[PDB]
Amino acid sequence: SGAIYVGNYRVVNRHLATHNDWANLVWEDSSRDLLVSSTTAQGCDTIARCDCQTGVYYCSSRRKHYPVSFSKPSLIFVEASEYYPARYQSHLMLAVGHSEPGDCGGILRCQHGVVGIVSTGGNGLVGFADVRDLLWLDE
Ligand SMILES: CSc1ncncc1CC(=O)N1CCC[C@H](C(N)=O)C1
Ligand SMILES: [Zn+2]
Repeated sequence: SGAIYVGNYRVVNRHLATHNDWANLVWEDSSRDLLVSSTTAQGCDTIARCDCQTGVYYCSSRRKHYPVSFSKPSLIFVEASEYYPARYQSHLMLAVGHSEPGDCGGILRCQHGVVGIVSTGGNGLVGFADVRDLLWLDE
């Protein structure tokens, strides 16, 4: 679990969005596993606007942060799960690192701010949904 809180927006994994997220929907994209909802309180986070390919992510299944080298955002095949059919997920970045079900929502940060959130994983890989192209989160 986990979310990004920026300005009057909350960014979550679309597959983990609550009834309240859907009732306050701003934008969602099943191909990216992202959903953004509106909030009344001002957020705590800032978003990176960069091309970093290294950073640090929070891994809730280890209660620890780990450094990662990750690929540029791209279209990646993701196997069927209870949440989605087998499909290509867009704007996804892969890295070698631990992840297990329950870790989605962990934040990836570089020196510039928030890069994205954990969205996929398996067998020593971890995949992050990029948010750096969503320029409207800042205004
Ligand atoms: C950190 S998630 C994880 N980690 C390790 N092993 C399995 C997983 C589970 C996983 O990859 N998915 C299930 C939930 C929907 C995800 C999606 N974005 O389509 C795909
Ligand atoms: Zn950066």
